[PDB]
Amino acid sequence: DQDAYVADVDGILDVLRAQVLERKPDDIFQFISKSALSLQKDRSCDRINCKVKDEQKSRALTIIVFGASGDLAKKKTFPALFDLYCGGLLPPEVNIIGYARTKVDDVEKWKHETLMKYFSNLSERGCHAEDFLKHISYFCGAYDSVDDFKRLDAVIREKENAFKGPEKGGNRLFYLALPPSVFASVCESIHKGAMPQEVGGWVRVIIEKPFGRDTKSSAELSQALEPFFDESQLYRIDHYLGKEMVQNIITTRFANRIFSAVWNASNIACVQITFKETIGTEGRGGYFDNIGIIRDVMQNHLTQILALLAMEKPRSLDAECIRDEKVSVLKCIEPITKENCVLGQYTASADGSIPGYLEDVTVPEGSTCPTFAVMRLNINNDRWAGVPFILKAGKAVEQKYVAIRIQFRDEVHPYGEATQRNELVIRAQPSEAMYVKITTKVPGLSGDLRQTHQTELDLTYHTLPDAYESLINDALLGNSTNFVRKDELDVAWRIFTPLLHQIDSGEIKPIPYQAGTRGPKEADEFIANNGFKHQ
Amino acid sequence: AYVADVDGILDVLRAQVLERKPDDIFQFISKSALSLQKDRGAESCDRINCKVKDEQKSRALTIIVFGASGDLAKKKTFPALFDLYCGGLLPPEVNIIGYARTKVDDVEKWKHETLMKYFSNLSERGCHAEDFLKHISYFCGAYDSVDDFKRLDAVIREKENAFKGPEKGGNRLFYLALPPSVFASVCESIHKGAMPQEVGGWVRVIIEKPFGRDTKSSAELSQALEPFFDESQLYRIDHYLGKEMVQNIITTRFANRIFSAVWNASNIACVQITFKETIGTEGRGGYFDNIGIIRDVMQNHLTQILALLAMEKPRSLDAECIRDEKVSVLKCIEPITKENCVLGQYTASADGSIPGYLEDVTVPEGSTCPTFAVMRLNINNDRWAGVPFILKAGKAVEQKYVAIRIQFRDEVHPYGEATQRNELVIRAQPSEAMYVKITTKVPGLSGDLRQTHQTELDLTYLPDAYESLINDALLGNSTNFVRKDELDVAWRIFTPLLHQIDSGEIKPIPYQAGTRGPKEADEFIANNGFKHQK
Ligand SMILES: NC(=O)C1=CN([C@@H]2O[C@H](COP(=O)(O)OP(=O)(O)OC[C@H]3O[C@@H](n4cnc5c(N)ncnc54)[C@H](OP(=O)(O)O)[C@@H]3O)[C@@H](O)[C@H]2O)C=CC1
Ligand SMILES: O=P(O)(O)OC[C@H]1O[C@@H](O)[C@H](O)[C@@H](O)[C@@H]1O
Repeated sequence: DQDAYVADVDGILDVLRAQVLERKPDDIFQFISKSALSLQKDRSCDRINCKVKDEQKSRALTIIVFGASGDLAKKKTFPALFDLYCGGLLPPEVNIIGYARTKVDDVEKWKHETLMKYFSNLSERGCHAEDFLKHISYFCGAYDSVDDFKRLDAVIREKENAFKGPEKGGNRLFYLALPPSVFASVCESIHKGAMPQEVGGWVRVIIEKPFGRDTKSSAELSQALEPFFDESQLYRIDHYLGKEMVQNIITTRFANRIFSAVWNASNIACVQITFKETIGTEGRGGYFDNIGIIRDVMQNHLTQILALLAMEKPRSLDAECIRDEKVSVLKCIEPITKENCVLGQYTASADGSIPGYLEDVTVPEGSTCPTFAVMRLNINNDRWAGVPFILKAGKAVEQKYVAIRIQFRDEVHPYGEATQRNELVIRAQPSEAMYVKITTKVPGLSGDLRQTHQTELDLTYHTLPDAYESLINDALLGNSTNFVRKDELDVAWRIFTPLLHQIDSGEIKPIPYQAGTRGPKEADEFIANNGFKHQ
Repeated sequence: AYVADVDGILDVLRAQVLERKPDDIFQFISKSALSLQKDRGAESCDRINCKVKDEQKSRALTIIVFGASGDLAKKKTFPALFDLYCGGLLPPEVNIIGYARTKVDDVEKWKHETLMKYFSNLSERGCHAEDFLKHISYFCGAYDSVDDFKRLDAVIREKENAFKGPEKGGNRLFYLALPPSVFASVCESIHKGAMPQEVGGWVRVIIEKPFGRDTKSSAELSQALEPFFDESQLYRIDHYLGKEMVQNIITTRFANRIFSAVWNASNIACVQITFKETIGTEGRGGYFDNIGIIRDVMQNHLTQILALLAMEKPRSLDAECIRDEKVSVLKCIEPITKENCVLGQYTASADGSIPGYLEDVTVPEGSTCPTFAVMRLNINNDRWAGVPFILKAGKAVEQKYVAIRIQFRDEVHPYGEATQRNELVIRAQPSEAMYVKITTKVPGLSGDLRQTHQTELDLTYLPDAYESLINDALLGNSTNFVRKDELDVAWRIFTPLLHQIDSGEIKPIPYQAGTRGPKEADEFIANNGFKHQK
């Protein structure tokens, strides 16, 4: 026959084909030619050794991703899982199963084209993807069928008992890449049929960002999940808590005495946390019309950043005392009122390239949901009294940008106008950076030592995986330091719910602004009145 | 032979990598390379940059450099004046004349080979070198002859009378590039014969160190010059006060609340001011033997840096406000004791390349003179109580650099052994640099959270400092000149220790050249609040 050689030839054609779809229009005639030509010298080769702890290899692990046909598992969950295999963090005998109600004609065509198509670029690393796909299986069934979960458990129990390790049984990790409405039925089916083998093994369930839309809707949803799983088993991922630069916030603050001495109201004059984004709704205005920018990236993302910035020192580095301070600081904030808020809704841009938010057909006529929102929070405690906290977010803005911008009070004496406010910036995207801006005397001889200029002490990028998989590694370790807790969720909703009821009741209206600008100019007038000085 | 030039440029890149920023070396070599191109742009000697104030040109100006044939005026003073002319800072009609006892033949030949030979190595680029020499002149005479000053006054009066401006009279700046013992006679000759013309002008007198060798001998010297000139007219230069990084110490502290909030004993755990030099005495041992390193670079240079670091905030940037705070902070310092000192004296290197300090022919055998000295100072005020202040200076050591190294108190509880002390480093030589060291999470592993690594926040942004001090004296900005009350109080801090080392109560510890110093000195640094480690 022609043994073994077939696997190498098939391992080429699937690699280009995923790039052909991502390359998209136009004609693919040249795309096949030079990409394989680039691989000739790209062709590692040593199998990556397991960096995983010896304790994790003691007994079997199973990873079940519900909604494998869903948009999140395709573009994010599974591609993140492949990234962990390249790092060796997965045990060698790991078993992955994709669960979805959709019928699948043939799994082998499906994994080669529906899942690997979103994989991270594989010109230097594509050969390892073929070995990775052997671990993946697929399981068709309903999310509410206790019978199918009794059928799925029989499949997991075989590989759990086939494991080659001193310990027996199996740990299980479920990833609910599902709409929130489906979450309750799945955990019921897991509790009635998918619980770990009695001989041993733990269970943990990851759930996705949407937790209702107000303080009451989120509270009952967690109440629905209480009977089936406790807080230690639930892992409410936030997209940003796994980010490198924001995990540094707990270290940049407390590990350094210089920052801790000035992290108080006596020195800090203003704090702002912006989430700027140049994209519009991208034709999915109805998917965003029911949300709004406040609950999309402000109640969840910027609030988690504000919690890490304003939290009191944890008693230890244990995950819960860190999260305990994250909740205690959020309880000092009185709920936002409409006087402290400014909304915006992007219109057709002067370029003519971006249709206005109302120009999209999916958006209901007369919509007042905000595409832009700047607001001030007020922390009532001895550390942060009187200090503005300006949260800002918006789509279709002048530039893609998310960063912190603390601004310390300047001491006008002696220098007066020769000096200005110090500020510490912590940027996460487009690129990670941190720097402190200060005034220093100019090198030229000048005179009176008054010829000064602003100067920054840039961190010099002292030294990969996206936060979606970095949190996946934390759930595999059981750390849970970077996952939202339910008490942390209820207080974050309480800050915004009274304001969210007012915008839903029409008491305030968005301010129009055409796309590609900074936003409504009233928002800049609002930021100027809340402690933001600038050069 | 055509290929030889290329090899040298790459070697200077090697030194910067080990010196600082020893992380992600790939990108570091790139940015350091482009900066070297601007180190000399080979700018054409076309226009002259006349940035000097027009009001400085309003009246005739004259500069008198006594000892013009002397070693200091030959290699530094006159070359510095040429750089100020290349910078355009001198008035177009400026007159400078040299004073020395020796008679000279063919004076135009003398400056062309004895003085221009030591001009800055920009002379290949300095097209107007001989044009600058036309302002120079020579004068032979005694330093104590009031008659020679009365004829020197007639020469200056002629050049002052040739000035072409509405203002009358002439301004006069005397540079005493002379041993200090001559200073009492020169100022007496200036007073009785060389004072500025009555119609207008001003007089200013630059004097060089040593400013005595003890508190009383310094007070005798200042009182000897007291009748002839006031403090506003006297300018006691210190070589370091003109350097950019130390002038920035006042700006780094009080212009920024961040440093201002932590510049106190609540946050500062230790302070170190180090002066290291690979160079040995190198055959000139006799002149250093009666001085010693304590009064060579510590009582003057390092003490001036310590005053700028610990001084209370001036009420204003006026020059007198800064010196006033410099004296009050020094008054809180109790004089150094013999227990707070460890002396050293370098010997022949293990390779034998640099001869030992006693191998030099000039040094008397058995000398107790120190080539090395580490000391602790104790400031006693609400801001600096209990914080060690470690001064250090030494010749023929492992490395040539001078830097400040603050160490902030470690925050133990949040991370335990995962973190360490913060540091703020301010180096001036070999190259200017400032950076603050901090602990940050190391990117990579999602868990642990105790995994951290030290990192620096480097600052990111030619008239040499000797020229800047002369320009400060011409402009009347006395901010960078030690005052009389500032000087004698600095002597009182050191003299009781200086009387002990002269009396032999402590003697230098031998140490081989090219090492950090005596091993006893390092444990003394560890025993007085220093604790930086990997
Ligand atoms: N995806 C993205 O780009 C982003 C995601 N998010 C948020 O993360 C969350 C991820 O949700 P996501 O998976 O992307 O949304 P999807 O709507 O794409 O997923 C729906 C999945 O659940 C199944 N499902 C639900 N109800 C039914 C039903 N009656 N009948 C059959 N199938 C049903 C679907 O079919 P089947 O069961 O057959 O598989 C499908 O697989 C979202 O809430 C989103 O707000 C945030 C930022 C970006
Ligand atoms: O919120 P966004 O637009 O998805 O950006 C998230 C990503 O932004 C990138 O800059 C980071 O490298 C990733 O760690 C991060 O996941």
